Amino acid sequence: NSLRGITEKKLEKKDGTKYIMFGGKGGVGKTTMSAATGVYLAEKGLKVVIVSTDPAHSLRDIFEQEFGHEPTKVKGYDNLYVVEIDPQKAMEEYKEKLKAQIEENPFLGEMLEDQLEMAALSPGTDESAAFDVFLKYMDSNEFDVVIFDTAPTGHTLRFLGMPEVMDKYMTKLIKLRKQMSGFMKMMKKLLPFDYDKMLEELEKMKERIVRARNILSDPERTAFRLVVIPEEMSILESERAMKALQKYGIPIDAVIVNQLIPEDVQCDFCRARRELQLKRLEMIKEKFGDKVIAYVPLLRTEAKGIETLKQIAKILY
Amino acid sequence: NSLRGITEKKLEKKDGTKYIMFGGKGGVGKTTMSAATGVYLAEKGLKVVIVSTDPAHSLRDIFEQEFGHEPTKVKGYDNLYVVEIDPQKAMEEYKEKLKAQIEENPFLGEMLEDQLEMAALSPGTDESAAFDVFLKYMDSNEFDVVIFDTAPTGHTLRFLGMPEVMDKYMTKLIKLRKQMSGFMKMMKKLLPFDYDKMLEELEKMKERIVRARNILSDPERTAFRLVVIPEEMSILESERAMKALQKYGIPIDAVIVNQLIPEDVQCDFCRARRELQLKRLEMIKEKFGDKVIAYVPLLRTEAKGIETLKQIAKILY
Amino acid sequence: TKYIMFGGKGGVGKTTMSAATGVYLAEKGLKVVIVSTDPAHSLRDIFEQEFGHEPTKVKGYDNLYVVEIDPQKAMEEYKEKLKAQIEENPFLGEMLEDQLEMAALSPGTDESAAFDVFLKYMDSNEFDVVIFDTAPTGHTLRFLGMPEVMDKYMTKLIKLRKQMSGFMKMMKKLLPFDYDKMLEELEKMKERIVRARNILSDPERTAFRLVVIPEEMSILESERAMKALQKYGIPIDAVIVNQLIPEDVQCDFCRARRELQLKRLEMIKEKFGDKVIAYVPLLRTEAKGIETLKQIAKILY
Amino acid sequence: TKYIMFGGKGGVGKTTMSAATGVYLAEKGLKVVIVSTDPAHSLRDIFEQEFGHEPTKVKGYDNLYVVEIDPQKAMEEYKEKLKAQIEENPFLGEMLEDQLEMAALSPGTDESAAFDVFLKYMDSNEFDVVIFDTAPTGHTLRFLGMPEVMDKYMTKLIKLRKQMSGFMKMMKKLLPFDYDKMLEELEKMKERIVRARNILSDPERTAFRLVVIPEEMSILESERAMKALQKYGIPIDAVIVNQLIPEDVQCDFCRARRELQLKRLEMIKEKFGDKVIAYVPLLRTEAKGIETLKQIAKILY
Ligand SMILES: Nc1ncnc2c1ncn2[C@@H]1O[C@H](COP(=O)(O)OP(=O)(O)O)[C@@H](O)[C@H]1O
Ligand SMILES: Nc1ncnc2c1ncn2[C@@H]1O[C@H](COP(=O)(O)OP(=O)(O)O)[C@@H](O)[C@H]1O
Ligand SMILES: Nc1ncnc2c1ncn2[C@@H]1O[C@H](COP(=O)(O)OP(=O)(O)O)[C@@H](O)[C@H]1O
Ligand SMILES: Nc1ncnc2c1ncn2[C@@H]1O[C@H](COP(=O)(O)OP(=O)(O)O)[C@@H](O)[C@H]1O
Ligand SMILES: [Mg+2]
Ligand SMILES: [Mg+2]
Ligand SMILES: [Mg+2]
Ligand SMILES: [Mg+2]
Ligand SMILES: [Zn+2]
Ligand SMILES: [Zn+2]
Repeated sequence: NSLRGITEKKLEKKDGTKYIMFGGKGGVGKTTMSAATGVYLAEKGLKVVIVSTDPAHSLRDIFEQEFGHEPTKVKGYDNLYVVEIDPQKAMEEYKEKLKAQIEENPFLGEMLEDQLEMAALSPGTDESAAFDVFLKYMDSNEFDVVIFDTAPTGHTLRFLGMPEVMDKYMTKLIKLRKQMSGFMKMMKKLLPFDYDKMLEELEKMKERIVRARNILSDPERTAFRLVVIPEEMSILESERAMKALQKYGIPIDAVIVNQLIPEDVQCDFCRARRELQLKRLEMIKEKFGDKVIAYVPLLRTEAKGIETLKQIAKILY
Repeated sequence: NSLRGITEKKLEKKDGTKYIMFGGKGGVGKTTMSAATGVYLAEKGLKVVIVSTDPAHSLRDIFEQEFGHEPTKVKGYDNLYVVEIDPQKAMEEYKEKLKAQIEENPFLGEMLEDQLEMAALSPGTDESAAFDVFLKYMDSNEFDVVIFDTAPTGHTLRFLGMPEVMDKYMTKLIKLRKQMSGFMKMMKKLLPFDYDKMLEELEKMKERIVRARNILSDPERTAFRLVVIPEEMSILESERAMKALQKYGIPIDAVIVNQLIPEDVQCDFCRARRELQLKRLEMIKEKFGDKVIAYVPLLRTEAKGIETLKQIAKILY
Repeated sequence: TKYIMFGGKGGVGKTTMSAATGVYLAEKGLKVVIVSTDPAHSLRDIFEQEFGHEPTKVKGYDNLYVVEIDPQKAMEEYKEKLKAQIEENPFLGEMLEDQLEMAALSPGTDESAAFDVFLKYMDSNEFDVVIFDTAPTGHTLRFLGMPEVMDKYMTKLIKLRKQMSGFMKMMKKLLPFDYDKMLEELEKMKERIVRARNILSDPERTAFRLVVIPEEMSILESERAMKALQKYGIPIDAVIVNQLIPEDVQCDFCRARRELQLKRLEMIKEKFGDKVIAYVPLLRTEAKGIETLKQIAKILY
Repeated sequence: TKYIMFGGKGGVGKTTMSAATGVYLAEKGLKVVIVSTDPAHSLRDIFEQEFGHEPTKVKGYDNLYVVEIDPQKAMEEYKEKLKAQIEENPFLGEMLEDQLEMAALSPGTDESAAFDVFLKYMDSNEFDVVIFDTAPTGHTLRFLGMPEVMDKYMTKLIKLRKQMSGFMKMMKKLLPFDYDKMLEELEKMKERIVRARNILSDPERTAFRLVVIPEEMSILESERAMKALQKYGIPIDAVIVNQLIPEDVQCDFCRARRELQLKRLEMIKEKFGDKVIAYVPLLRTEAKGIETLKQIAKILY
């Protein structure tokens, strides 16, 4: 319940799309918290999207409904949407589209299609298509609140520090073009017989990233939430990640301790395990104590159905 | 204990480096199983490396010792090594090295350094440096067994399907060079006054990936292990991943069910939870039944110290 | 602006006829320029006055100008500016300068700078009449047939850009992270050459004059050249027979030579008979001074 | 292989002297070629026989060959091959062909193809003596000063490649996933031009001959050209005064003209006096037939 108030406060200011994003180690339940917050926010009439760059398609399993690239309404909710990212499917569509253009020339076309196939099969495309859709929804509106289940770290978010580098490189390209512009004219006269485009795209990207950065670094719009478990791994990790997000100047309004073993436990096993969870809980209330901390228990049931989802919802709110 | 025999069998054939790689959902304990298998294999005199593309640096937390990029001996073991990947640190080193070269020219150098800064800050570099080191150790020897804690999926391993695409594109480039080679000569005569390199690098990469693919698709060298939990998420996920690895023709010798609640449990909580874990266990013995299945319990202690590590070791062996 | 241009074999006196026509047109108040792509700088010898690249008034004439082309000088002149502008990168400036020197020393630059100034004055006004002493042939003027080739190649580049434009964006989103310029320059050149071609193919604006000698070489040559100029659709209003031995001659030598010149004159009045033929004699004096120039002027007019 | 090359103003008879020297050298058993970059195809008119690009025997001489340069033809010839080879991509072939036509029509191709065949025969053997009727000047021959510029630019490219080589690999590992060729061609050209320059600057191999007329134009011109050739360190073994009016002349016309020719002859024996001067008269007949050719031959030898 401890989180509700903070959320409510976040919603009002800076009218427009509000962003919420959960982060934490693998497991640890951030996809879970995302789905739950989506359901809760969708309970009040609100138009909320949950975007997921998960290739494992976790939201498919949690919701039990398949989701395409385009936003899909979920579970009879008129107002709740989820965006699943498949770079491969997209890629097939782009291939159809390209093939359509290349009819006049097969050789040019088979070549370009090959280059694309290689591009898609390259190691960067997951994270970079993730990037593309992220920017698409940072620039977007028509969604009252956006929940990123893309799992952020300072290291995944390192692209936020680019615009300055882009500035330096751009001024370099401008100096260069000024030096060159004279020479190429004399070559164009003595022996007759791209930059503006590179600068266009560079500047465009610079502005997109700068906007996104300004939105993310601003509360009243974006809320970063850490989710953790009472175990040293997730605690230390999320601490470091918190420090990197700090380096990007990002607000973290809340930490969520998850899968807590309930206070009623009897057999020695869960006795020991909960002793440990209490030690780690003191560790958490030490390191993360300056932040709002929420607690969710370890459910008797596995957390799957919308019922368990609404349950967790009320547990956080 | 059920896994030991299979491992032993894997070690003997195809003398050279033997590869073992664990995969599964976030959490689920694959870094854990990796560390444990590393310890176990290091117990018999064997030279074993555990490489981790984890930016969260899990092995630092589990072992409690810091690891650099170059292989580092761990915990008094003369024979046990772990490789942690930091792309950023590397990047700083590359920057020092570049700056050293650019002294004659600052403008060229500041530009190139800018391009690199942008490269490193780009969304692909984590996964692609992961790729680079992966290939480095596929091509490598002097390590008796290599354990990849890089978390593989069919989708991360999609780069294995490239060599054919590279073949098509290469033959395209050859046809092209044959068509061009005539023309450029007449231009070189009528109006006086890269390919071999592109083909060199393309072919080189093609052979590296082909070698790696052939090694990974071959038992007696590489063993892919899935680790799962008695929960629908990890089960379905690891099933799909198993199918993609199947598409790349990869052997999966073993599935490891982890964090099992021990058979002695009393209070109703763990009663319900273990009932569920049994249902999911039947689900597992159904889907994954054609594979060797190993069981590890949920430890009273959090799994951190080398003692818990050796414990889990004997539990699997 | 009216354009007059003389052509013919080496020697044969087209630089001479150019100078003379310049003087004659400058006699009536008219502003006339004689541009010369001669690296030989023949106009320097004929006029006796030195001429720079920029149009220079000649021989006390307020209205008569001539332009001499030196490519080397222009190159070197630009180099200084280049130095001033690219200080950093310092290495780049030296490379670019090297490319420039390599360019200037290349075999194309004479003819192509000739081309550049030609187009400069085809596009120009403020000169009532322009006289080109650049020596035209159909082969020198072959650049006039370009604009159609430029069209084909341009449409090729457009089809190409339309084919590429889709691919590049998709590549960009899959892997984040010149044509318009090439087409700009190509189209600009196409329009300059089309304009020039249209002016040159049009009388009331441009007059092409052939100059010849009563010898088979120049006759046959200028005939072929006439046929190429024909292929570009160019008017040739006049043929000028030059260095004719005057009708008063006595010793057997010039008797024989003038007999030959008469045979070749019938050859000329045969081949070139369909156009105006003018006759200039072989002057007792070498043709140098402005006096001989005005003399030849009145001889043609 | 020995090289002989004539130079001088338009007219002035260097094509003539070339043909004559060719005949004379072909009289003694010798294998001699006369190559001509004349688009005017003067040798076609002088010899009366047509000549293709490949060396053609002339006038029943087993040993006398001449090479006429037509660039257009060569281009067109290659186009067919290009078509046969690039079928797919079909679009590419049309673009490349367009670039080819655009190249051939460009103002540089005459002089630069002249250059190409020049280097072809400088590198060549199997011809005992080669006579270049391409009309040399220091300005035409300015390409000889390149190899040093090529050196500077090459070392620039090497420093550059060393600076880049480190960066590119690191970029490659950070983001997976021409010079040697440029240096190959640059160095090759540098060696060809250096060889040619060394041969041309060396007597016992190459003889540069200037031809002039007793008129201030050709005299001053060929003097300056002589000074440029001097700047490239070239031997000029002989000056040939041509079209001299014979000493038997009577009527006042040729009296005056030959007076002038004598003044200019003293000018020549002044400026060019330090080198061998040869004299050829103005022939009663136009110089065309092989008979007049052999005549001039004996006149020079
Ligand atoms: N409060 C909870 N009670 C019980 N199980 C939970 C709870 N929160 C999360 N889980 C379980 O933890 C597992 C990992 O959570 P998930 O959000 O899918 O991982 P990730 O955060 O890495 O995407 C899921 O199988 C989920 O069912
Ligand atoms: N047998 C086990 N008993 C108790 N805890 C375990 C066991 N195996 C794994 N864990 C815990 O599960 C968490 C996730 O495991 P880890 O391997 O770090 O995740 P990943 O596989 O995603 O790298 C770790 O904190 C680890 O301590
Ligand atoms: N009508 C003429 N009478 C006498 N000499 C002439 C006459 N026309 C030209 N010449 C001479 O012929 C030579 C070459 O003429 P020029 O016009 O310089 O050649 P080009 O036309 O090739 O430039 C000059 O020395 C000039 O003095
Ligand atoms: N010695 C000579 N006697 C008579 N006519 C000559 C003599 N030398 C050259 N000519 C004539 O002068 C004209 C031009 O000479 P040519 O050699 O063709 O010029 P270029 O040397 O510029 O090619 C030709 O028509 C030729 O007949
Ligand atoms: Mg998730
Ligand atoms: Mg891990
Ligand atoms: Mg002239
Ligand atoms: Mg000639
Ligand atoms: Zn219990
Ligand atoms: Zn007489």
